[PDB]
Amino acid sequence: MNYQPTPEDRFTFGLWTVGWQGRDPFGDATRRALDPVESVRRLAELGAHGVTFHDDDLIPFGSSDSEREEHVKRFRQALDDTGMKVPMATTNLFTHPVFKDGGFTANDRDVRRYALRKTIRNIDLAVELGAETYVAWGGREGAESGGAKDVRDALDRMKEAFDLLGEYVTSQGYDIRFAIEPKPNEPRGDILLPTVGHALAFIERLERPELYGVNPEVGHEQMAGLNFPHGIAQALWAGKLFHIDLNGQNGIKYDQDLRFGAGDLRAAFWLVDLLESAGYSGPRHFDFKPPRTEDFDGVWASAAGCMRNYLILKERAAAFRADPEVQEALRASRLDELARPTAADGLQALLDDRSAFEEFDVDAAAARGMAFERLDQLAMDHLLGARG
Amino acid sequence: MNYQPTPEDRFTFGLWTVGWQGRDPFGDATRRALDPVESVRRLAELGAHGVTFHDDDLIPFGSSDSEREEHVKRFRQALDDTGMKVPMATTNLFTHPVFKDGGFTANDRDVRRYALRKTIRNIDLAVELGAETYVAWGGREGAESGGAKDVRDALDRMKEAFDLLGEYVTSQGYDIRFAIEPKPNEPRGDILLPTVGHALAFIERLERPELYGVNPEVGHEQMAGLNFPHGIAQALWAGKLFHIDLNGQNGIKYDQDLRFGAGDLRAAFWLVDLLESAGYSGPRHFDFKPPRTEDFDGVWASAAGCMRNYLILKERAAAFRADPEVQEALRASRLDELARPTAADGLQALLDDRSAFEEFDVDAAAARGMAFERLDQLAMDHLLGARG
Amino acid sequence: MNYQPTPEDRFTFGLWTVGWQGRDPFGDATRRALDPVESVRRLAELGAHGVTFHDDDLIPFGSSDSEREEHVKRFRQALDDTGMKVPMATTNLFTHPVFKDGGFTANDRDVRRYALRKTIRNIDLAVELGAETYVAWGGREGAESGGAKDVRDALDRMKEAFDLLGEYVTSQGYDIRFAIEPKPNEPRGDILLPTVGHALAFIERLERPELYGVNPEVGHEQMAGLNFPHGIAQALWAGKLFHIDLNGQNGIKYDQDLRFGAGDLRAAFWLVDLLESAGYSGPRHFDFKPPRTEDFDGVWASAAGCMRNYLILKERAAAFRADPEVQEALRASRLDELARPTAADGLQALLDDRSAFEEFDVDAAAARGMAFERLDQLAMDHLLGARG
Amino acid sequence: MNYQPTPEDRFTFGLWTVGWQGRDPFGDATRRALDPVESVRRLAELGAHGVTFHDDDLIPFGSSDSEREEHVKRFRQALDDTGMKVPMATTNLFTHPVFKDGGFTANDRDVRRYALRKTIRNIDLAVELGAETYVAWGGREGAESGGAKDVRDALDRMKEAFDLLGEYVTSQGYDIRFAIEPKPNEPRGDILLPTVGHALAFIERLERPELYGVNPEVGHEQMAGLNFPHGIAQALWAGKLFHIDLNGQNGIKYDQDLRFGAGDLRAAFWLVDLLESAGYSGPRHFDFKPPRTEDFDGVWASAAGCMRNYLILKERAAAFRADPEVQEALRASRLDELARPTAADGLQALLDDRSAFEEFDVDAAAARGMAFERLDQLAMDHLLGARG
Ligand SMILES: OC[C@@H](O)[C@@H](O)[C@H](O)[C@@H](O)CO
Ligand SMILES: OC[C@@H](O)[C@@H](O)[C@H](O)[C@@H](O)CO
Ligand SMILES: OC[C@@H](O)[C@@H](O)[C@H](O)[C@@H](O)CO
Ligand SMILES: OC[C@@H](O)[C@@H](O)[C@H](O)[C@@H](O)CO
Ligand code: NI
Ligand code: NI
Ligand code: NI
Ligand code: NI
Ligand code: NI
Ligand code: NI
Ligand code: NI
Ligand code: NI
Ligand code: NI
Ligand code: NI
Ligand code: NI
Ligand code: NI
Repeated sequence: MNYQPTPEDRFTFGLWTVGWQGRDPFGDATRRALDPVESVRRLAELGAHGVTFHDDDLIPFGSSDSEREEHVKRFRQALDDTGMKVPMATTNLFTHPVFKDGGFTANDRDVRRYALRKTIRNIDLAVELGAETYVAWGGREGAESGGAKDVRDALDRMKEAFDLLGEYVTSQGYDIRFAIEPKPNEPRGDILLPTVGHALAFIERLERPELYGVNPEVGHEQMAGLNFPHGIAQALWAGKLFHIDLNGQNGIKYDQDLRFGAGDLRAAFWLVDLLESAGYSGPRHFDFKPPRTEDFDGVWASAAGCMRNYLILKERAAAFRADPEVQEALRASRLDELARPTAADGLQALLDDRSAFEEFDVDAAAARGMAFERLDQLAMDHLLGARG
Repeated sequence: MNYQPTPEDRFTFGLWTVGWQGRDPFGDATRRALDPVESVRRLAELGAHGVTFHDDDLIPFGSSDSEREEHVKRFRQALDDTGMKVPMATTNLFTHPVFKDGGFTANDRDVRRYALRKTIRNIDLAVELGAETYVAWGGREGAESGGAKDVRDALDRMKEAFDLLGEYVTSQGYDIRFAIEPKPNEPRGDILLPTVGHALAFIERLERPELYGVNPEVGHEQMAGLNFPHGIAQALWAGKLFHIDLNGQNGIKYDQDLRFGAGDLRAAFWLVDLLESAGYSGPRHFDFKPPRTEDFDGVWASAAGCMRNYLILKERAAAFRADPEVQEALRASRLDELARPTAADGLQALLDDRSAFEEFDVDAAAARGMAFERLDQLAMDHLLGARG
Repeated sequence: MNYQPTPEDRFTFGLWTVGWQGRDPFGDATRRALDPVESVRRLAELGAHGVTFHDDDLIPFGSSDSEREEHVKRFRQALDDTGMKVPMATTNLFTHPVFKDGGFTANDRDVRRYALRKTIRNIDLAVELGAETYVAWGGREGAESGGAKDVRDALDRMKEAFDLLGEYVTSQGYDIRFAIEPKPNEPRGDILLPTVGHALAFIERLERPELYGVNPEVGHEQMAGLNFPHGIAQALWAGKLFHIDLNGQNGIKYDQDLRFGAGDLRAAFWLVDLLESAGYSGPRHFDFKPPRTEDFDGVWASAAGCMRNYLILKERAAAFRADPEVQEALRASRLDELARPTAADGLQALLDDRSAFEEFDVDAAAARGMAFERLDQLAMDHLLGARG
Repeated sequence: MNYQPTPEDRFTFGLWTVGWQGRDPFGDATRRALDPVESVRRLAELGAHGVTFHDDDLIPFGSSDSEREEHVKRFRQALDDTGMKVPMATTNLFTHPVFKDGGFTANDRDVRRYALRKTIRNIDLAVELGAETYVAWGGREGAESGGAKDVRDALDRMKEAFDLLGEYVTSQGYDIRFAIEPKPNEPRGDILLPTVGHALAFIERLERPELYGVNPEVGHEQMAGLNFPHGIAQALWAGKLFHIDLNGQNGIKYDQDLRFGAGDLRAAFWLVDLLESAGYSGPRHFDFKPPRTEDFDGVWASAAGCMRNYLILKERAAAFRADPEVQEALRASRLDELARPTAADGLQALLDDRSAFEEFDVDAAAARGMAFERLDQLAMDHLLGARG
């Protein structure tokens, strides 16, 4: 009846999303560049809550300290005129040829130091604009060949970089946290910290782990054929879901960055169900690319579609959970038992419990059906709005 | 000239590998069952160091405490007669219908308790036989549909199970460590802790993390299209590579379990180079399946091939690293710089270093070629034994 | 409001689908065997139109000519009592160990001859029961290693087999056509004629091409990451879609055989839209497996779900095409122009047409947006029943 | 001992390969543009036989008929000075924004006509330069969404385009054949005629099928997880392998275009074995991209590596086939029987042959091992130069 977004929904977009000119590895741009100020105004009209940026999206690379000031001021004025917020910022450590072998893990030491300085500079700006999260996507960290990169040394350099950024943030007294964005490949043959799991594990080896979280992207985990909602559940379980990138992907292939809802629709439904059920309160950020076949009217239609699909799925997931028939099916499938401790009675009690082994009727238990197909069809009926 | 394995190479095989009867989802067995005693004798003849087992491989499910004693005694006699060792053992929590929805994370609480008791029983046996590592492969932990499993609750149950096993081991004063074996899918649609990264991250949330490591399998990470050597490098970096399963896999599809060397040959080369360079001293365990097209002579030929390929790759990786031309190429590609700290001088020094940003010549640095293709061709020449 | 199937919908199921006992490569069966007579009765109750079978599903392998007669008679009586039809039949050339290296392309000549005799025998039975289509799924035709199979010779043997079957059918004056079912892998490492394209190309080299078509399966093309609806469109374009296997698959991994609607939901929508738009009049056959987690109530629920999902998607696809707003969007995206000939005026006229090259305004044409995102969102809104 | 290529080896390179500037979807170019004349000279020095080009690689888009003449003349002079040949040419129907929705299958009719005129113009030039094959890679033919393209209409337009090109070639009396290059995806979400199979099937529906063949690329079939050598075997079987694109790819992900030999090494070995065994006499064309990490010395090293790897594999494949031990193993695995007709005796004789069914000992046949693992290890030993 009404799927109109309002800033309360916390939907955000990166400047580079709706601003993508359409240049791909086999073709030239199909759209002219958008001035960040226009993007803010257009996104505000659509019901967006805010925007995000890479340093290089806002301030052209090589800009003087004076041109830099002018670009920030214009942007700040657009934010003030629209009420749009800037909850997240990041660094571009992948476009310029100097980062061809990476930023934080480039083999060249001078490049690694430059990467850190470029990042620190943008952290100051991020804080100025009010960002609460600083994302790091090591797109160029990795290799196409085995001897080019000693991964153990690379991880030492990656840890060193993140520890220094942590030391900087704490010495300046900033209220900002970091979020690592994993991706398995593209543009490098293999990228370091390829999935949410690898990123979470790496974080536990940092000096101040409390300052780091993860920024998973639906399409990235799907490029490894992984179950996105499951990955998000593990991140939440560890208390590390600081931010999230929403989009669509059609299986294992190049990173498509389709609008949210496109790609794996059922996974989108399960993702929304999880985010809403867990009470995730961070931004619902869309990192997508309106296909190069579109003109500007098509880009705004695509962006609007991102928000619309999230809202439709939110309604359907809510109806699913509130349905008494579904609550009954969840009990029939023993989801209630899954939430109860296996042995709150303790180890010794379990060892002495003859009902757990000596007298356990394995055949009777094995004959119990899980009733998962009925439950899944109810989920399907809810998603399609076909409940009879 | 000589690629003959000896027990010093630490090559091991699971009883279920060479003993696989050939039953697959579309066909009946093509080979008769092997008596574990024959397998030990045959493997000892081939130069193997030891064997591994699931409880159910050694003692048929449902066996009485007396039949259990006889099976262990026969096995023990074969080990004594051959000098074969048993460095690792594991539990079968996947074959019996009772584990259709998992063991440690089954929705049914009584099944979870049974899973733990079955495991504890085999841990005692493992220690008796001298195993240093106890592997856990949660093959049935997961789902085919989204509502069937609440992943956060499932992870709570998985943690609970592993913590209890840790409490047991420490209360008995055993000298045994655990290793979690990840797998992304099959037999479940999606399996919990799908990759080495997810497993490493989970371990950091256990009560006694020092007791747990990972047991990665080449084919499993490859089923997610991940770079196995990179994953192993991260495990070593974290000091968690307790054991390893070697085999072959041809890309993203069902788990093939080809003999080691088959599948991705170059990845096999890089894996061996890494294991030997890092000084991994654990067993080189083969978890493979001789294809159902083979008779018994073909199974022993396949097992022998596993060891032969490891030894050939070991020689080639050693020649590669010792080659002065390669050492020169490694420096040309700046691998030496990758190993040097980015900023041992500290944060403040980096911030004040004008050569790192203000006066950094980005164009000059960007113009430096990495020389990675030459290095990779030298690696190729070494692998193929074609160095001119 | 009403998604109840009736025999008019032409929904069919293989005996081996609802009859799958749940045995997978890592576990024993979780359900007892179903008597084909019970399956027919249960499927008739659900609204099914008919069933299909492999010879070995109906007559246990090794059965005497007398036991064979009894099995057929019982089955025939169930068909008569329910009004169920048998539109398709096939041969099991994959379960028995003798077919470990294939049937029609086994390296052993005696096995190939046996494969043909086994097939011919079942063709006679198929005709007797009224089947119009005879499917061939060469599940064991292929290899795990490169030297094991010379593919050119294998294709010669595959052609030889199919030509002989064609000669048999025509000499007996039967009214039956063949349909080749492609699959890229599993149970073999690589299967011959891996996709719909390969199968269509092979057919054009047979002696009587008019007798052969294809029987694509949604999950099989998806195991190669291919777009199923596109593949079906090519089959229809060539006039070769004789039959179709419907199910669900979650990307590139083992063949899941989920119920139809599960897996890639959007692809299911586009498939139904295409089948209904093209006027496909053959059976809507479900080749799926109710997950081993289910008891018998779960299998019937899963089968019912197959039909329900098809009917829901059919309604949504129909609403999409009938929507004036959609018809308007289709014109805005120039689908009408795609259907008009590029050069009905002829080659010479095109060469002399200056508006086609010399005076063609490429920049103006390039600036036209395709309006594909708006069209796709309308499709999404229709699928979810969210049209405002 | 000597892997130096000479023009007799027929190795060719596209101008766009060694000339790739390194621009990818996330970064700017890392190398300056190469003048085609320099590329010809450098490639001739390396032992190459010839080069190939897209119209737009040789003549900048938008060039006047006079600038066009100058570019061709300079190129012609470089060919004369080096003795380099031009065996293949193709059209660029993917870079310019006008082709954003395709060339031959664009929804806009005026674009389709323009695509044909652009192609015809380059065919004339190709003939002038002596090309025997004209390749067509429909990189933009396809879609990202289901409603954007009616595939049946698209195939009608694709057929119409190719038929017109055939009519043109025959009316001009040219001695040139066409080769369709399939690719499953990238840059479009899904590309029409996604694999070698689909392309072969489509060709059989053209007016003059004898004029069309296929130009498969190793990395493209691998992006669908298909077995390249198997696909090539089917193309040869149909007498349609007119040309071939050689490169390397690491599984299912974006198109990497690694140098030949890199990626799947074993598949490269089996490919060379097949091409040399079948007597393929066309060019060995490399369609690869030297990684953006390299400077110009790295690009020439990468190109040289393509040829070197082919020559090493050629030697190893030859040694494998000539090895008496291997010839013996091939007979043990019954490859000789695979080449013998299944029933040269005819249908009736087969039906009356009791040894084929009634008296066939299935158990005895089933017990015969295929000896495939031994054969494969011999292949492995040969590839690695480790034959004892
Ligand atoms: O694949 C590109 C990646 O998703 C990128 O867009 C990051 O999200 C961004 O650079 C960090 O915010
Ligand atoms: O895919 C099967 C898995 O690899 C299994 O064989 C484990 O390795 C074993 O159960 C634990 O040791
Ligand atoms: O992957 C199994 C395949 O789908 C099989 O079930 C065929 O459809 C059947 O044997 C022919 O009808
Ligand atoms: O993926 C790009 C494709 O391989 C292209 O390079 C073609 O080969 C060429 O355009 C035709 O010759
Ligand atoms: Ni992304
Ligand atoms: Ni992405
Ligand atoms: Ni992102
Ligand atoms: Ni395994
Ligand atoms: Ni495995
Ligand atoms: Ni394993
Ligand atoms: Ni199937
Ligand atoms: Ni299937
Ligand atoms: Ni099927
Ligand atoms: Ni290509
Ligand atoms: Ni390519
Ligand atoms: Ni190509």
